[PDB]
Amino acid sequence: SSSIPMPAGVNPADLAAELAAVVTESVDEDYLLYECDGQWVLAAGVQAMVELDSDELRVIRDGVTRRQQWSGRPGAALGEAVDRLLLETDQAFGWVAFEFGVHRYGLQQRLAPHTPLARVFSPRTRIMVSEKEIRLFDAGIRHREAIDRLLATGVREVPQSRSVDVSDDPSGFRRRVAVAVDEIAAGRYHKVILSRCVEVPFAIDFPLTYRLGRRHNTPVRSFLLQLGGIRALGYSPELVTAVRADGVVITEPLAGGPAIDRLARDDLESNSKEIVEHAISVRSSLEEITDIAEPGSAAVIDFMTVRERGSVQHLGSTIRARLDPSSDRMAALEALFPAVTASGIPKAAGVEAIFRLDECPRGLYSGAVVMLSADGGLDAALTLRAAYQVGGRTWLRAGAGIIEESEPEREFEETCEKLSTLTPYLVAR
Ligand SMILES: N#Cc1cccc(-c2ccc(C(=O)O)o2)c1
Repeated sequence: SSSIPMPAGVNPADLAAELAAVVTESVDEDYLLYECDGQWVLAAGVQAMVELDSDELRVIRDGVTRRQQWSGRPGAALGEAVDRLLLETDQAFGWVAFEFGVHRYGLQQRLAPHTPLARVFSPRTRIMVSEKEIRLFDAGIRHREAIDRLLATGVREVPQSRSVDVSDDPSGFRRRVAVAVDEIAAGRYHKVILSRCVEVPFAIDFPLTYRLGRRHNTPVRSFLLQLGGIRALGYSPELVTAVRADGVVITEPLAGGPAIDRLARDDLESNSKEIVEHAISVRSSLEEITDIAEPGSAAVIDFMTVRERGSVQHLGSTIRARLDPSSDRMAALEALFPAVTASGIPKAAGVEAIFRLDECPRGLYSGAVVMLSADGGLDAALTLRAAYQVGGRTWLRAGAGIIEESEPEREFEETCEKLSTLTPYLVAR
C-alpha cells in the first residue's frame, strides 16, 4: 500500500471521478467508484467476477467461466462465492438487483430465466481518495504511471449540461398508479412504490455527469461504475445495511432559501402521514434485523431526525443491532432487502404488486451498490437517484410511494421532482 498527498484546492470527488475516467480508459478496464464516509474507493480492473443470476451462479476469472447450480437463499449462494473472492483480495464491489429481494417472499418463480440478481467483483487495483491522501493498493507500474500523468494536470472542465424532457408518460405511470390506489382501497396492501423510466435521447459522459451532480448533493453514499457492459452513477439517499468487522449492524430508513428550507424542515418533523409511515417502517426494520441479531441487541439509536444532504433534507432513523454468531453479513442484507422505500407495506405485498404494476425486471433501480471487506464488513447503499446505460440505451428512473389518498397527476409530478436531482446535470458525451 503506497500513499500520495491529496493536492490542495482539489475536491476528492472530482479527482476520484477523473481517475476513474482517465486511468481505466488508458488500460481499457471496468471499474466501480464508491463514496463512503468521506472516502472514494476506485475499484479498477476485474480480477474475478461473481455473476448471480436467477438460474445460475458464475465465477469468471482469467478467461475461465465456472458455472454453478444454486438452490435456497440467493444470499447464501452470493456469500459463499464472495467469501472465496475475499480470501485473495481485501475488498469486493458490485451491485445487487431489486430481484435479489423477491426470494424471501417466495416470488422467484415470477423471474424470467437469466434474471440478474447480483454482480460482485474483486478488483485488480484500488485507489482510495480522501481530503487527506490518495492511497494505492496493488497498483502495478503501468497504473502508477497513468495516475502520476493524470495528477501532473488539472481536472477537466465540466461542460454545460444538456436538458432532457421528462413530461411524457409512455409507460402509463398515471394509469398504473390508479390501479394501485384501487388495490389499496380494497385492502390488498397499504403502500407500494411505483416508478417510470425516462429515456435519455443522447449518450451521457458518466464520470463528468457524476462530477456535476456531486457538486450540488452531499448524499449518504454515491457511485460511478462501468461494469460488464453497464454504465451507472447515483446519489444514494439511504443506507440499506452496514455491517462492521466488530459485528455492529446498522440500517437507516428514511421517510420524507434559508427561511424556505427551515419551513420545509418544520413540516418534515410534524407531518402526520410521514410520521405514521416512518413508525411502521422503523418497526419493520426492527422486526427484520431481530432475525439476524443477537437477542436483545436490536435498538433505535436515532429516532426521526433530519439529515441534510446538501440539496435534499431527509427525515430518518438509525436501527442498530449486533450480528448473531449463527448469522452472516449476506443474511443481514437479505433480512433488510428490499428497502421499504423501494417496495411498500406490507413488503411482500408491495413486491408482488411491483411485478404487476411496474416495468420488470428493475435491475439496479431500487437495488443496492455494495462494498464488502475480508474482515466481514458490508456497506450497501440504496440505488435511487441514478442514471444507467446498457447497450445503446441510456435512461433515468424515478418513483413515488403510492397510498390510498394518492392522485395519479400529483404522483407523476412527484417523480418529476425526484428526477430533478439529475436532469439539469447531464453532461453529453
Ligand atoms: N415510502 C416511501 C418513500 C419515501 C421516500 C422516497 C421513496 C421513493 C420511491 C422511489 C423513489 C425514487 O425513485 O427516488 O423514492 C419512497
